[PDB]
Amino acid sequence: MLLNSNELEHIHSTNHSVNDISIRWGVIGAGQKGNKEADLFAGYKFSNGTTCYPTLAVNFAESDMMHLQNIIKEDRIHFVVTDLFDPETNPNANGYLDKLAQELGRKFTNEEGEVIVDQFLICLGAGGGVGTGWGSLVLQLIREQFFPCPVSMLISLPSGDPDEINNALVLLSEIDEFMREQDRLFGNSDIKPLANVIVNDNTQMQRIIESQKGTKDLKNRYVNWKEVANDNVVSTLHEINIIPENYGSDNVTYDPSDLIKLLSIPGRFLTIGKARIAKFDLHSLENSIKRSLDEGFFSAEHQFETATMYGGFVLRPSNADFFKDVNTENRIRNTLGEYKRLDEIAGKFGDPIWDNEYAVCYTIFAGMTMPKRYISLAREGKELAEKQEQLRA
Ligand SMILES: Nc1nc2c(ncn2[C@@H]2O[C@H](COP(=O)(O)OP(=O)(O)OP(O)(O)=S)[C@@H](O)[C@H]2O)c(=O)[nH]1
Repeated sequence: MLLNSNELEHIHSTNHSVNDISIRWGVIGAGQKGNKEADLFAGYKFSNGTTCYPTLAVNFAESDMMHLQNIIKEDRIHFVVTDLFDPETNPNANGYLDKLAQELGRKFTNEEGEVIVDQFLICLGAGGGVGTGWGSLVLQLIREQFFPCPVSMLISLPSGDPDEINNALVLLSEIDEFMREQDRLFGNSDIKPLANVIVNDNTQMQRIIESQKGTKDLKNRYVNWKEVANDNVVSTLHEINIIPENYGSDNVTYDPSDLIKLLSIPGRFLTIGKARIAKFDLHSLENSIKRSLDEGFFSAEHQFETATMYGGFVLRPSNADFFKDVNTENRIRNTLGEYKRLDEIAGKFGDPIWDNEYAVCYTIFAGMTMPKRYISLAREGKELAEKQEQLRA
């Protein structure tokens, strides 16, 4: 099975009853980046050997997905992107539609036509052609009530390319508009057709990866940082899914129902901060949580102040005085409070226990408005395009 992180290693190593998750994701990747992500999700298995998430990958040609390793060929669906399905500016548009519907219907339904997932997790890299194109397509499909369940979009943001930036800003703007209409029409407590959008910033993940690993001068120079980024992003998502359902606490227990609400009710931008805490002291704890939020894999200058829900849990060792001290609890609370006053929004923070000697703090903020990365990207995009036009001879 896939053991994408030290935490997944420790879990399946000390827990042989990991046979269910909090929410049954139906994973669908689109474009190279998306496919790579979905291929990792397809690699996860329960203690009993069965597969965790049914997944499909999408792209234009068979060639694009030739190197997938966990998604069998049958599930590798092949067919700008918006034109094809557009019942007009592309003949037999319904053809592609019916095919998408059939493939989705055959992979996410049992024998009697019943959906076997709770929510669709669509992964894609913004900035590319098929990627952003699919993202934009997903929005129109949701507006057309295409999906039988809510959809969660996991999106990476580009950099270094003005053309990719512009494509990503167009999508984000379309996402934000969709969210505005959905937020006005649905009650703050109803399940939303667009559950959430989780953004990843390539520039941010690259810096994190290239700063670490290389305490000398040999950065290996051959390791694709993106592969490392994908592992970190996907294992975090998988981990937050299995923890609530497989781990409990003797104090504040976080349940799958809490996770489900957090992921489906807010309906806007959501982020995650995973902080491993081996050093059991207040300053190290605060510092690790803050780094995970402001300089972690899911950081994108989020508008934490606009969050409407939060959640999370510190998976801590049994019989560890540090994580049974009021000063610790107060530090965690006080630390999250610097991002968004918890007393003002729904949500809870649990402290599940696992059979290991270090703790991991998973902090989640949901229902936020446009990540400010939209702004820094629009600025960087303008600069690149300028130095581009400039210098030119
Ligand atoms: N985080 C992450 N980003 C990736 C990965 N592969 C590509 N990217 C980034 O994602 C963006 C789009 O990637 P890609 O998936 O190639 O787009 P696409 O539309 O599917 O490809 P095309 O149609 O332009 S060739 C680019 O900005 C690229 O730098 C990956 O495995 N992880």
